[PDB]
Amino acid sequence: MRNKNMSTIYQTSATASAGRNGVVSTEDKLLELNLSYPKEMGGSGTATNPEQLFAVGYAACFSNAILHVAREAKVALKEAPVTATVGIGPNGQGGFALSVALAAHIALEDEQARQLVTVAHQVCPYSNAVRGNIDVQVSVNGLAL
Amino acid sequence: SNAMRNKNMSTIYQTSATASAGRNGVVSTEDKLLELNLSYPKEMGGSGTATNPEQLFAVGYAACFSNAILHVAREAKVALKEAPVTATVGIGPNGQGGFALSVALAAHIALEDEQARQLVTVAHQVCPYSNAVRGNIDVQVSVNGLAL
Repeated sequence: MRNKNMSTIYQTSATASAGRNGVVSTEDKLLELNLSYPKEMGGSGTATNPEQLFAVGYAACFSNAILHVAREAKVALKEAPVTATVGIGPNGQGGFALSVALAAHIALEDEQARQLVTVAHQVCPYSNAVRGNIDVQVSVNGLAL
Repeated sequence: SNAMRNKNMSTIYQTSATASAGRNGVVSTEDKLLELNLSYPKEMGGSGTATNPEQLFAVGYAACFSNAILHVAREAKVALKEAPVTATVGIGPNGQGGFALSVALAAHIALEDEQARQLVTVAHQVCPYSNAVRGNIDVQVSVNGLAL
């Protein structure tokens, strides 16, 4: 099954107590941030927020996954720029939902690029986490997957 | 998974970020509110000098879930001054050639027993990160040391 972490290779942890409006940090204090509401949600937009954090994390994870598959395919790829776009809105059941698009730009003939990025979307742990909940809109060199 | 409980019916807020990861990677939001360097952790072949997506997920989920608890408490007019949440995020191989995350959310709150179970249970239904991972990650939620 694509969901079971069968053996933990790396573990981290973080604590927050003021939700979207205060501090959050990894317990080892390696990553420490102030959070605030964006202007769109009535805030100052003076700091980051969980949607941005998810965008940054997923872009990074997906980029890493593409570079991983490239390595395994012995395809020299210097960079794998990924732009992640994350939205939030109400789900109509009283909760909230995320929407995600991922746009990868890769220096390979398009069918080869599609093959790499398609495999990467299978192996990426953020993709595995959200599969079936978020229909992630993935494109490669401007073409929809 | 439940696609309907994760339908964004009207976007309140949208944001973008672009990563050129690997090592030594960088990632930035389009508005520059967040600019970070990236590293693989030492446990996964890297230098662990900068941040990584599991840290980013831990921070995001801890904050989102703390907020969800505060949100429901407010709706319930249950006085909470704060809602401490520790999110623990692990990564390892799945059986199929990819990787999967494990998540635990430990709330440490001034409310107890079945009232607390009820409140944090609602929070876990409302929280957008919880809706995003439902069924895929068996998120291990606890309140004051006790399973949800």
